[PDB]
Amino acid sequence: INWKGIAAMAKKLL
Repeated sequence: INWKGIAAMAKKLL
């Protein structure tokens, strides 16, 4: 539920 902590976090960060 968050395209900024998933499409940018786990996707880029994690």
